[PDB]
Amino acid sequence: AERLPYDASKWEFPRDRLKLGKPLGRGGQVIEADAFGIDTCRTVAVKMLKETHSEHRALMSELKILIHIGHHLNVVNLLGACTKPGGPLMVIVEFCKFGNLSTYLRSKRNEFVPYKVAPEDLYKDFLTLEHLICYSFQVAKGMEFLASRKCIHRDLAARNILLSEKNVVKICDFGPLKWMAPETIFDRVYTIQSDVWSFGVLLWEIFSLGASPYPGVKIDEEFCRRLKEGTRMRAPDYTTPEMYQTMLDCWHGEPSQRPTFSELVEHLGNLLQANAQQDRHHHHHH
Ligand SMILES: CC1(C)CNc2cc(NC(=O)c3cccnc3NCc3ccncc3)ccc21
Repeated sequence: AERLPYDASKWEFPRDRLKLGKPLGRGGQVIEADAFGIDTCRTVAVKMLKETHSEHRALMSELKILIHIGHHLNVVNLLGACTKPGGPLMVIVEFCKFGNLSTYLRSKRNEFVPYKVAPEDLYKDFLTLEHLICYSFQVAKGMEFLASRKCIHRDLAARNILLSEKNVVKICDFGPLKWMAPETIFDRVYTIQSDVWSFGVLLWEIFSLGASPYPGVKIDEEFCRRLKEGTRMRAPDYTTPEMYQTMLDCWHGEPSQRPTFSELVEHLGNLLQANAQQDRHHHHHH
């Protein structure tokens, strides 16, 4: 990463081939944009610094980390960068027009059935348990990929998951105590296992169809103490019993007792296969 030089021949993109559009977030800022000849004209998301040496290294590190990590279907894809003199540092990635998963699920609350049967058009475009388990499975394969390369996300949450074309989700980072593991809060310790705690919170978000975690709770000292003491969220409204138990496994007090992402990939894959088998029967009988 920060040790591996930046290969300009491969990634460098001309600033004048970029037409900056509207903001997607502001914190540096992330804006939508049209890129000509990046891969003729295509939509992309750009992260650029304001017109600070520290903030500069941060964006440059994100860039180097992205090149290093490489490609995976469930991780937003890097397309290029503007790093040479003449203008601001810019990191360009594929644009996901559908936005973050939380806001998307929140918009489908009146379009959900656990599964479909004929006539299926009654549920055209509805979300189902298959979709929810599939989103979870994809994020897990995405994190397994990152974990295999020793990468730690730090802010894994629904707002950082993006929806793509055919129900494909991608892990991103626009760059939140409610998603933080106890040891992260009390010890400022970040590890792959603290990302597992977060995944657990993401699962809750998914099976509550975009609700904000810990509903009706002030995030004060008591919240933190209870978390440390073993208090957990109750099951969301659209969860199956297995999925809620998986959340609980991710919220184990001892980081070493939580499952790994490889185990979650395998486990979620099975819950998906079971759900599918159940569905074929439901469909065949009704
Ligand atoms: C998790 C990790 C591998 C480490 N850091 C990081 C950063 C990103 N970067 C972005 O997600 C990003 C970069 C530049 C511009 N926008 C970004 N994300 C916001 C976005 C992405 C796609 N569509 C709309 C908004 C992606 C993945 C990772």
